Amino acid sequence: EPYPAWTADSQSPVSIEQIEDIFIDLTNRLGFQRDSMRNMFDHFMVLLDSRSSRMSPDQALLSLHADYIGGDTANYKKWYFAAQLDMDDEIGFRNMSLGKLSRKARTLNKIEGDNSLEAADFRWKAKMNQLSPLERVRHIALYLLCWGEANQVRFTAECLCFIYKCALDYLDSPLCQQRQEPMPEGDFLNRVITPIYHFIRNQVYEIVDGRFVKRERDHNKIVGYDDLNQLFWYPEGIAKIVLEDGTKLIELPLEERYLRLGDVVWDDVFFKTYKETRTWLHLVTNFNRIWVMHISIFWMYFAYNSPTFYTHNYQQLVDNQPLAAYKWASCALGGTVASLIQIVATLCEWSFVPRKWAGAQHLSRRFWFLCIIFGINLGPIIFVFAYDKDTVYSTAAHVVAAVMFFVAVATIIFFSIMPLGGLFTSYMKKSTRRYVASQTFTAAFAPLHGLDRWMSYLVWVTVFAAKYSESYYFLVLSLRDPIRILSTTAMRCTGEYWWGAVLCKVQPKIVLGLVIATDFILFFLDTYLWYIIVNTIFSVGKSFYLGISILTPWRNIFTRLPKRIYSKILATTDMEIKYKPKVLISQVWNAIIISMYREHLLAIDHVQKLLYHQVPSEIEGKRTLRAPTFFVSQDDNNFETEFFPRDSEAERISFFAQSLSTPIPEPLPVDNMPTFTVLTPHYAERILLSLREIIREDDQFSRVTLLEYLKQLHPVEWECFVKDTKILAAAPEYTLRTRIWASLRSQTLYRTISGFMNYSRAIKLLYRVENPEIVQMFGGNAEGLERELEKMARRKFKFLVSMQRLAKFKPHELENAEFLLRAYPDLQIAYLDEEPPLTEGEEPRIYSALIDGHCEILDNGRRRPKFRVQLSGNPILGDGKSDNQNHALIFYRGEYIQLIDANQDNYLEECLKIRSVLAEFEELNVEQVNPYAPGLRYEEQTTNHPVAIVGAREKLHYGHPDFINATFMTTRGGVSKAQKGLHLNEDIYAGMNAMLRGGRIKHCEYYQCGKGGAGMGEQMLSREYYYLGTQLPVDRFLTFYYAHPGFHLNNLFIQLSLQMFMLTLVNLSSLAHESIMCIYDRNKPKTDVLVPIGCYNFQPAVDWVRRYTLSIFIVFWIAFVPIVVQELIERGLWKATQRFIPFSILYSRFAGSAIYMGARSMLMLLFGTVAHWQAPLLWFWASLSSLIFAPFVFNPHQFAWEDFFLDYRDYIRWLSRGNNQYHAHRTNLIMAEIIPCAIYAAGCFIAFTFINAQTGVKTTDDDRVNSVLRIIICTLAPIAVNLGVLFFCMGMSCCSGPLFGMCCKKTGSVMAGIAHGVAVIVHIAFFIVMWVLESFNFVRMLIGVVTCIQCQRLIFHCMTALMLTAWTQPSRELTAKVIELSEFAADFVLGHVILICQLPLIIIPKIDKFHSIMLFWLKPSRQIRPPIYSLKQTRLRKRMVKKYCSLYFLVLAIFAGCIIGPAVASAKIHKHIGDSLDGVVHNLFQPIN
Repeated sequence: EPYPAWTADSQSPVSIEQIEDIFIDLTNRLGFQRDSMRNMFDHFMVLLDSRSSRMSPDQALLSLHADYIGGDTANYKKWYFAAQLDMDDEIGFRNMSLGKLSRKARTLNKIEGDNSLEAADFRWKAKMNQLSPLERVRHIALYLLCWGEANQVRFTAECLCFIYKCALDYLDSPLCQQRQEPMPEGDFLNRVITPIYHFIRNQVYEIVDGRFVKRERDHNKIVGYDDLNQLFWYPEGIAKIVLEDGTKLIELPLEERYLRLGDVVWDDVFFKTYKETRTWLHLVTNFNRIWVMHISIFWMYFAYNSPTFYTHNYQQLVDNQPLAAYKWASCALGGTVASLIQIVATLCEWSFVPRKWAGAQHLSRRFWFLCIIFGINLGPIIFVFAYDKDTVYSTAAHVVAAVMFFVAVATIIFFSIMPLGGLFTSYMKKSTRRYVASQTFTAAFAPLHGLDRWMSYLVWVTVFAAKYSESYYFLVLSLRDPIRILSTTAMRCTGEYWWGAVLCKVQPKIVLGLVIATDFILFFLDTYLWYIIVNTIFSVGKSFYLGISILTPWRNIFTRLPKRIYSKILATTDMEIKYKPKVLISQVWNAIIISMYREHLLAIDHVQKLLYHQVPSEIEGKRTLRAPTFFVSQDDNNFETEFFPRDSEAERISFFAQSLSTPIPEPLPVDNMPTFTVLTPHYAERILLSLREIIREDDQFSRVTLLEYLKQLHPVEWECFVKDTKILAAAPEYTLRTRIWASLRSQTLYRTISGFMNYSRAIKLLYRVENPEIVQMFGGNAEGLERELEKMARRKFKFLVSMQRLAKFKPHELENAEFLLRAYPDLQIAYLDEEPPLTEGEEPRIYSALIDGHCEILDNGRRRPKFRVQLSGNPILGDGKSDNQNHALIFYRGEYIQLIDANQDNYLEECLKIRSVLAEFEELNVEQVNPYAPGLRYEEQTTNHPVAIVGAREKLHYGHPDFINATFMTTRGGVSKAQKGLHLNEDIYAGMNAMLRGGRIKHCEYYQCGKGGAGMGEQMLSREYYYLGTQLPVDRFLTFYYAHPGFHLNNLFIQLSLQMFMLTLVNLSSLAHESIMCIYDRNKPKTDVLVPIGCYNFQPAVDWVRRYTLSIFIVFWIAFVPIVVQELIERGLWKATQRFIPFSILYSRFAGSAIYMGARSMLMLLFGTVAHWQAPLLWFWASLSSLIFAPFVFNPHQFAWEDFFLDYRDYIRWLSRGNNQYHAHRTNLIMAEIIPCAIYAAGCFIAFTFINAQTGVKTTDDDRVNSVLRIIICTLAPIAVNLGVLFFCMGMSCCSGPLFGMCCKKTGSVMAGIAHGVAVIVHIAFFIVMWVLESFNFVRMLIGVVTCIQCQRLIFHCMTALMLTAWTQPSRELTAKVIELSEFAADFVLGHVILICQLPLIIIPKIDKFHSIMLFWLKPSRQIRPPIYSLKQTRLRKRMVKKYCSLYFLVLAIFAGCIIGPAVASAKIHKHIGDSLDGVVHNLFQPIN
């Protein structure tokens, strides 16, 4: 009998014949497809069989009905309440105030409470209780039949619920029960499903010239897979269903809408329900709690510790004191800024969502309430700070100031704790929606019970307390001193004579905002650092207090393995005692050891040593089975050192033994364990290899060849294989054996199948060991004991493999698949199939078939499919894997599914704990109660939030799935989301959608699965992030944010910090160099004089530079140590130090992406170093150098003279080639690249202007500089001079006369070379011109060239932006050519500078190449892969490399002369230059005296 748990017992309420008749009757009445009815019947029977094993047959049907249709876990009940009784707001109110109602927990009367949902719940429970088993079977069968035929609307669960409700209503009508004509076969599929699929396909594709091609449109106008659900969520969207006549569907009676449903046009119904076109609006709206806290507290601190801002008439020695009202008003202004942040967030949210779909009447009220809060927070402070008190006042300023300060603190706390979506929902209560999103689906979070709630509270309170205290202390003091010093003093300079000397006066005030901004960024970094530290210490403390100490030697664990293994893996307490506890353990351990040795993973001396040593195995069984030297240890722990090593991945097994130490739930008898299935996709992967791959060498001369890899680098593996394979012997049998063995060591599907087919072996072993009756019942009949065990193995385990294509696979991969089916008969394969059309030219019909290793061979050599279900069309509209799993999901069995990849592997060691793993779903050892009892209420229910995902952990509140609840997840839509443009991850989206609807995610600890930035950052902005962010409570929101997006924001903040610091350093060093400074000490009272008269006291700014360097260094260290710790293994770092051309592509990629900023950073750092020396700049030097030169030390094959010269030749040729090659997102990138360049150039220009103000010297008027036009000349004239030569060449080529090129045989190459050469020459010439334009100073030249570079970059970006947004084409050509030649000059200079920097290194290793050997050693520490040289003719190569080396030295000499000549020219020239020049351009050269 196929299902013994239901038909053997006579206590079943119904028999198989009634169920079969019900299925047949439903198929006849509703016109279902005949081939799917049998599949669904088998599915339902397997469901009942699996569920009834641990329960009575009467309870299984009730539990299934509760889980599928009428229970409180079901989705149909949620949809019915939310979309037909209109009680979403009541559910929302119940969810938020569950503590108050639960605190009291430890038929004309129903009309009075009709509006309340408690009466509705009571009525529903009574109606469900009144049923009988036949109607329960009828409901479940109808739902399953409806589900198993819809193919792609299975992704939308609420459409399926609506269809099911309409079908049931029609079926119960007394009109279907009087008809005599059965409906034609396949009517449901076509008439109901096909138009929705047509809508979905036509939304994305388009038919042209007989095929289908994709459309060119933005995502903001397409509708797919979510707008359908959202329309079906609310009762106001169902009223939009329109018939073809213009009427509406809901006007018809309830028992007639199953035909006009097929007559519905879906074009005028669905619409877009969530528009996403931005990046910072989403960020601002989603996380408006972090910024409220941070900005508000920073403003409070900074406004309290800056008394000089509101001080009137400050004096350096008098130090007049203000009143306290001003400080209090400042803090209340901080409260006001928090309120303003909230208003901005709600405006962005209004921009977020569509116009008038269930979320329009809530945001205006919130806007008005926030406006009122802003007004009451702002008004009285405006009064106080507008100073009705300063003239005359009664003693009321202090009290009003204190009142407003406390009101501000209250506002900060309130707006920083409460969620945005649920602020003022307890005040409307009257007519319209009080929420923006559906509270039944989008916001249903499982409450946290027990000690975890308090642990999370404590962790977050500790983090925030420590952060606030430390940041206050440090930043407040270290900025309290510079703030006063820098805001007190002002300079005395001459300046420039087109607008005066205002910039020189206000420079020290300019140097303050940069410091403040840098401190802001440091605030953010500090909070992240404190989070990491506190979480780590809490985790280590919890691990310490758990009660398991790591100081015990593992030999005590090894000798305690017997009792624990017997208790946890083998013995179930409910069996009667028949054997001593010392035999079953021996059996299982010998089985696992011999299975380990079956793969030849160990030597011959250790296999017998590790065994239980049963030499007299066939006498009595007690005199033998004595413990070996491994299970029992000697008196000393580390006493065995002869054969106790078990190296070569035989120990690390020992992981299993270690994992046995953690607590493990009690097991269950094999007869009671539920059935499950294993699912895996396969598209174009590889199966067992052929002879060509296993007999052919690689392209290189024995370098990184897999064949030689497995032949040589198997020191014991290959020897063990050969010593046992050469005793077994065209040779077809030896041919196949080599194919099998070679496949098991490489990446193949056969390896995965062999690894995962251990479940049946483990189950058979457990079944034989556990039950001792059958073995003695047979008593010698091997056939019976193998047949019964095989039947038991087949009952409780299924394997499914999804092959997308098999009709067009391969002439030989088909034979491979046939061999696969022959090797393992139980394996099942699902594939797509096509049947030729029987009508005029139309789209081919598509099917779906399943075959196994038990169908006979057909006429054409194929196999007879068991089930063939017709699909509505081509299923693959996405990425494959998602749709590949979707089209084969209907062939699964059991209660649980395990999702695996195509390259995983499993060991028999980890397949003995499947029952323990499956027990983590908290449904195995649970007593059952009637779910429709009239007594209990919703609050007093323990089954409300089922666990959906259980993934073995090798988290972040959202883990990747390993095991999945089939019943929970398939009823809510798919096992993996399907969308090419929105849902790219099958692991995170599924977890967040499971959490949103009310499921629980767990993580195992004794199970290990077999496994080895911005691009997703901009795509992560979605609707799921919005729903999670605007609705979660504070602790859950914090723990979610600081894991997934907190990391990506922390990575971004550091770069902005570095750029701000570089600008600040440039301005500060200019200020300090230009002006004299003052003597300073440590304990000087503030009231005495400064010993040089007229000095400026500026040391605290330099001390600030020191402090910032220290802070950024420690932040980087704490953020970068874990990667090194993870990466460096080296046998545990020697037990943790005994317990305490290649140039071309890398240059392109890395040089661009990093050096294009590193070069400017290094230039600015060099100027700051050479203008005013400081100590921590030495540490700042060693970072950019490494970040630029890292690829050139990670790359071998760059350490030989001949190799270097060949690389140089390739460098020149590829330089030409790469210059040629490099020669809805446009405007946004244009803006985001234009603005920061303008700000950066403005800062550089201000610094450059100040350094020329010649402060500190006393002169008359008309004695200033005029650099404001020298900068413009030096940045603009090179553009014109580069345009001139290109214009000459282009004009000659456009003339294109009979003579074009007087001396050159070819014109294009020579003219391109001439233009490039003159461009680079004139650029270096104008750099020297800028040097000589001043009085031969170095630092002024440096700042001038930096400013010129920044200005040129800005104008290039602006010109490209203006050009991108019939002379239009030639103008674009000219502009592109100009940009190309500028970038060519820059890249030429950068590459040659890198080459000069590399020059001193090559002479060092010489022929000895000791450095090369060191590089080889370090590479071998990572990965060793070397080849052998080949000797051929070398005369031409030698000549070529000699000539190119001469060219390289010539270029070096030219560079050295160009950089050296100005030095001696300065050393010999006289002081006066351009004294005769006069007028508005007066002293263009810098006046030196």
